[PDB]
Amino acid sequence: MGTVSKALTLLTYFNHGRLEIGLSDLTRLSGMNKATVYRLMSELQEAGFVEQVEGARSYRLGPQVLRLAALREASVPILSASRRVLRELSEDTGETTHLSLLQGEQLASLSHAYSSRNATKVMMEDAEVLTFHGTASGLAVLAYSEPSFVDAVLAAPLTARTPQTQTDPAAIRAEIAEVRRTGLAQSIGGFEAEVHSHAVPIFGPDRAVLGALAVAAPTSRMTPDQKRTIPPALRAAGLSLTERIGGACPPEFPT
Amino acid sequence: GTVSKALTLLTYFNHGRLEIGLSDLTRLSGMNKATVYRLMSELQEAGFVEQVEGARSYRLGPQVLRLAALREASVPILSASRRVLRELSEDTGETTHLSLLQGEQLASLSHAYSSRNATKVMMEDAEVLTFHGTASGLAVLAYSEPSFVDAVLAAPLTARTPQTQTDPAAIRAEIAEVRRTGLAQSIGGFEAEVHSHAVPIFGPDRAVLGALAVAAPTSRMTPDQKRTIPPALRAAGLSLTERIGGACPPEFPT
Repeated sequence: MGTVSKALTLLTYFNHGRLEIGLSDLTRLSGMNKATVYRLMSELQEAGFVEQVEGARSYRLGPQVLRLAALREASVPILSASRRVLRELSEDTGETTHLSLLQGEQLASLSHAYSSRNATKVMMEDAEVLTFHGTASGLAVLAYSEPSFVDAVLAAPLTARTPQTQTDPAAIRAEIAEVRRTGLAQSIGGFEAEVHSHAVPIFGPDRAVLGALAVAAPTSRMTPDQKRTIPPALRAAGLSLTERIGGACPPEFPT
Repeated sequence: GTVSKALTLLTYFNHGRLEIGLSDLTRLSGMNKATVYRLMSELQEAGFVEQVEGARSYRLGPQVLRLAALREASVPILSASRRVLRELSEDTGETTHLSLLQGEQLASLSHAYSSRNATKVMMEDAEVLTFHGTASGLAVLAYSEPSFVDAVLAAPLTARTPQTQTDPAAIRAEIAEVRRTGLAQSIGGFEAEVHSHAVPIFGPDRAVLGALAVAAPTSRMTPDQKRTIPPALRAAGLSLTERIGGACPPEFPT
């Protein structure tokens, strides 16, 4: 509760829905005196963290965070941040976990972890391309993608990798709506037969969907206890990863 | 101030120093170990710094990423540069980069590579450019306040390469030529055998906020490239300035 902590708390009130805040609104949101808020915001301004907007005593974020964000990206890339998340989730669920990222117009699994617990596991290879309609990861990404991107993906004929793969675009749109609503996607043998997957979307600093964090398990191990333990563990790990990359969830995502 | 002191500690991080120990940070800042430790723990609690996985060293925290995204939602300069950089690199066949004023320093924060040649000028984002040794630096000084130019030129100028111009009178002469033509050129002042062209980028208040540049090897600076790079770069620079709601001052030729 020191002066450095107080100043940095003021920055937390800025979000994509509130990019400019006036001195009076900052005073009301923070609970601090106007003079305290003014003094602290002046100190943040001299450091280039905040700046006064031309019209009235309003503040917006400053340009000196840009250099620091570039160094943070260099220090911890998304796949480096995923290593601990994937390791911990694999240990908690006893199943294979993987992070897939949007690489242009496709979704590619780029990092994974195996659990120590079971000898029979869902095996992966990095740079494996996942379908948008046949994987939980793909459905999680599609559900938070632009309507035009979803339209493009569903206009193109949908390949049936397995006899269980969803080929009906109306059925995929129905599933998308359920994932949008609950913030979690499930898929049983749409990419690989006898694999039950759970996935949550990963959002970047700009609130756009980056990819998905998933738990791949054999159908034979999808017990009532696992069906109820995997979703809270995966949701928590997804939010933890989003935090390690400075991501922000869109309003349409339930928390 | 304690806020300003804490944020000065973050300035010691650069692409060559992404991890710093408490002792090295004490050495670099000039503050007592206990002061550095208290300030860094306050930054750590806020997510601005964090302890490096295995080591007992410090690195930058994820909070700066969240704040840069909000800054970019307010002033979409690096997001707008992506398309401009890509197109200019394709047109010139050379590496293009946008550098922005980060307080008192000029940092390269976005770049693009051309697919044309296998050999190119390679970069890293957050690289600090000299005001006297780069075309980008000269473009920014030429449209900076006389007091800022005076400060930069009063401090002795380091020679990064044997070609770096270290005479302040010669730099002032070059600044005047950039102010007159709206474009800066520098041959091997930052990196040997690199010929770069740069134009200033302006904000809504008509103050320079950085520079857009084309970095090429000297061996590829042909008469045709010497003719083609300046019109293409000037156009790309104007395009970027207007996208961020910027305006050129009267002293800038169009």
